[PDB]
Amino acid sequence: RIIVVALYDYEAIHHEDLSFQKGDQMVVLEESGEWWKARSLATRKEGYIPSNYVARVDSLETEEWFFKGISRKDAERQLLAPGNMLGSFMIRDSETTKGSYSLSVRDYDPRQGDTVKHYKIRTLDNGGFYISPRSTFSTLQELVDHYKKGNDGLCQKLSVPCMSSKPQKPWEKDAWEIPRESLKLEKKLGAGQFGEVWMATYNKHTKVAVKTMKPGSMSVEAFLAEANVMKTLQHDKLVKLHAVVTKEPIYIITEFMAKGSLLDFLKSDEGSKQPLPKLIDFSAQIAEGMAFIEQRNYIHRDLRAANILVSASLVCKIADFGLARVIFPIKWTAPEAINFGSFTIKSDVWSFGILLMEIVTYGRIPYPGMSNPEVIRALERGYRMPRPENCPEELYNIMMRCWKNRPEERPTFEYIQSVLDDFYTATESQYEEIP
Ligand SMILES: COc1cc(-c2nn(C(C)C)c3ncnc(N)c23)ccc1NC(=O)OC(C)(C)C
Ligand SMILES: [Ca+2]
Ligand SMILES: [Ca+2]
Ligand SMILES: [Cl-]
Repeated sequence: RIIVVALYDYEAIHHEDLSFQKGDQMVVLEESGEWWKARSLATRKEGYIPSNYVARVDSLETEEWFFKGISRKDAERQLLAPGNMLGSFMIRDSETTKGSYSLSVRDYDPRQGDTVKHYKIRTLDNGGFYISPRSTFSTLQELVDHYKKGNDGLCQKLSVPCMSSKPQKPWEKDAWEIPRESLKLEKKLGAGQFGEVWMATYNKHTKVAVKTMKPGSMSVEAFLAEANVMKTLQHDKLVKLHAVVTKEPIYIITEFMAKGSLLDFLKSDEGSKQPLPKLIDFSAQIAEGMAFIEQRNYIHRDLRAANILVSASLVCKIADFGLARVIFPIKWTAPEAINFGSFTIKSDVWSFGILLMEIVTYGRIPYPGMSNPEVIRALERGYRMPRPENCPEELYNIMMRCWKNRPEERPTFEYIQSVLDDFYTATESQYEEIP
């Protein structure tokens, strides 16, 4: 008899899902992925619930100060986000010491500004926890309560648990292929050589984005084969692919990203006010996405600012990945790909380097004043874009390393992500050691 508890409020919008408040306890009848079958102890109704809205009773995830599956860098992004303050803290699973927990706290110093510091919580052998050997606790709550009443060697006294947001509600069960009737395409956002992008609505309840592919040479059968591969590339830094309409003209359904393209965003009022370490954080998120793609042995083929999407909370997401294998931007293209049509993860690295320049120049066109063929002649001479005023010297070396003539001499996304994530932090300073 498994009993779980709700971490957030949820309001049913489908036929057989259940509504509940945060705190409600439910009996698990069937575990089966994103949707579970349960019975609400408050209403006695049987139905479906999102598995990621609940957790077993009195387990760690029930606690407000606990955060599951958060990397050290995710913790720092989450803590430095609005609504938090000094002593804002979180306990989370260790990224480097698997099976163990780490503590992250919001801090300040005038030389650097607001920061996040990290402490490793060492699990005892008796079953206790400590950051400092001088001080040991029986429960993580005991740990928390203590450092909440005084610094006792930390950088800050613990104030309030980090801000959390409700996760995305999962897509309807077994609704991969959908009939056009489910969609109301309410506003066109973009139109191009190959189709349009629309802000839409799925069954009156969910906001989505729809990509309408004009019936090109694109084999229906061959597209959908690749779409089923794309469906398996689920990562927080790639746009969420929800569904598909199977008859020409083919429709593609993704999550809606409120702030549209990174290119348009950088060129807006709010974009123009982003400081440089924010621009660098964007870069790092994108590198994270590409490292995942690299990991899975995949190729993007069209990396640039216009194919990156921005969420309302400024999370960056890679879009249009691999879509070009199925179906201009030579200024983003590596020579081996231009001359010989050779497309690799290495040629993407070249593209990422150009995107970096796009980002740091707030969206400015690459090789300005130059035409495409002018640009081609220049490269084969050894020309490279110069360093703009605001770009730091070490950021520039990364771009330059991205623009090596020989593909093999280009670094990996794994390495790039790692550099960019800790651009302002020395390796020795990642964690804190307290006596
Ligand atoms: C609905 O599908 C998309 C929508 C957008 C998109 N563009 N815009 C603006 C810039 C026109 C958006 N605004 C908000 N949300 C979006 N998903 C988009 C981008 C890309 C796609 N498609 C897409 O990336 O295709 C894959 C996932 C199969 C590789
Ligand atoms: Ca490896
Ligand atoms: Ca250290
Ligand atoms: Cl019961």
